[PDB]
Amino acid sequence: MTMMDMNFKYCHKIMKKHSKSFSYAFDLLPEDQRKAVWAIYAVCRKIDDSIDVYGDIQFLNQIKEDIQSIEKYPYEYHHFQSDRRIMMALQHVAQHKNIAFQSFYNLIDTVYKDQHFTMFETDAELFGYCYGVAGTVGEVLTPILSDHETHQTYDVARRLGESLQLINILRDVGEDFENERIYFSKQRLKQYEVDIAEVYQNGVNNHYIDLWEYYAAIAEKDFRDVMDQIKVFSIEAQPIIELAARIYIEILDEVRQANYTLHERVFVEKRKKAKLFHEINSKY
Ligand SMILES: O[C@]1(c2ccc(-c3ccccc3)cc2)CN2CCC1CC2
Repeated sequence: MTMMDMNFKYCHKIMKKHSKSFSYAFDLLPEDQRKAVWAIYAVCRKIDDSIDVYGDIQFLNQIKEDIQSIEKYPYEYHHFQSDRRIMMALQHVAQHKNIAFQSFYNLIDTVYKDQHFTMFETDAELFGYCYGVAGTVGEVLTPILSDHETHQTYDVARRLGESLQLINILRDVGEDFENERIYFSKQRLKQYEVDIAEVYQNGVNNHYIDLWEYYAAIAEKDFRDVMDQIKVFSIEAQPIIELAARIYIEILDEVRQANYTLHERVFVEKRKKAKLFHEINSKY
């Protein structure tokens, strides 16, 4: 292994550790593309996990400064302040591909603001959060997953990212509540007569299920609109993106099967991921 191979292998480790779903699908990309995905994904994870290193913004600021150095001087040698392996890999990618730097900065800004989290008043605020933490990730991946990007390409990738974040929220209601976070909006909770603390204590009820299903219907519609526009992506990436999206959306059925439990994290087992691969592979 070369030094740079070592950097990418580490990025792969971070991706596979965090998400078996996205690693299962994106590891099927041609080598140069999967490596680029690993690096971008790893940067986004490090940003997501940054505050708890010390308990403050120090590491996040270092990551931002590193990315800024890459943007301004992609062909110069940098003494990176954050995680050198990840930044070396990102810089390698940036030397070869268009990186939407402002999308990283939007992600970083969203993570900083999350320090001062208060519940979202409206769904518009929740969806703004989904953009910041996940639509941004779609935007940064866009040039890796398409041959000739247009506004449409970014729009579809951004929509997919946001759909996936809403699925993540729908899987994690219980664990998020334990961590003093509720992502359903105050308006929708009031409309549906749902109190998450009360449901965590007492179990689901029809009010909670109707609320959960309200958001699930949004994620599902967005998913279908993405599939309908899958041809924005490169021929090689199309079945891979369909696989990633389908593996993730299968989580919704897993929640339903587990009676919407707030007390464990449901999952799509590897064998079911493979079943989805076969169903897609046969279609392509
Ligand atoms: O990191 C996320 C992600 C967001 C977006 C894409 C994407 C993949 C391909 C095309 C467009 C978007 C992948 C992963 C954001 N969030 C929910 C799911 C995972 C984990 C936390």
